[PDB]
Amino acid sequence: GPNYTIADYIRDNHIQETPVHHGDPGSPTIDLPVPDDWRLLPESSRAPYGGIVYTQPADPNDPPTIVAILSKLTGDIDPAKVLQFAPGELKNLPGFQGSGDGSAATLGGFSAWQLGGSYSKNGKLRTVAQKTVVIPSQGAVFVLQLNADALDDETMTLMDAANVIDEQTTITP
Repeated sequence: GPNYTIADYIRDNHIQETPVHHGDPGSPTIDLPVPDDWRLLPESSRAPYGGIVYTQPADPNDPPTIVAILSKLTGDIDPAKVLQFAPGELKNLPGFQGSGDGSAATLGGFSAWQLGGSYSKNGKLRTVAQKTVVIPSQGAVFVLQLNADALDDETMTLMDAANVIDEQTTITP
């Protein structure tokens, strides 16, 4: 894609990135709320740091989901640059249609960025949203991404939960 992404920033600055899993020593404790009619997702390929899934999907093989990804960055890291380039990933999605590059946000005292829009996948319109939180810690910068994704016709269901996830998720270093 044409837009500069967090992945590009990590590459172009020789920053080491490693995945983080629940219980890793020295990692922050991050708990997502589980709204009514949603259920916890365990850690998996599709949900690296777990997430939540909607239990009454229109398509049981394609339910609304909000997944967490937690990475650990070490090296010469500017946390503000992670947030500056957070919009690139979504803006590079096939057929992405947005309402700007998002806006600044916070979570647990840590700076963040959130944006959303629609995109096309396999001839189906989807709603997507992403909140990125930078979590500077002992000798590293952790990056949390909360990725919401659902079919267009389930936008309201998705974003009602995403608003709760984006606001009530707790971060304890």
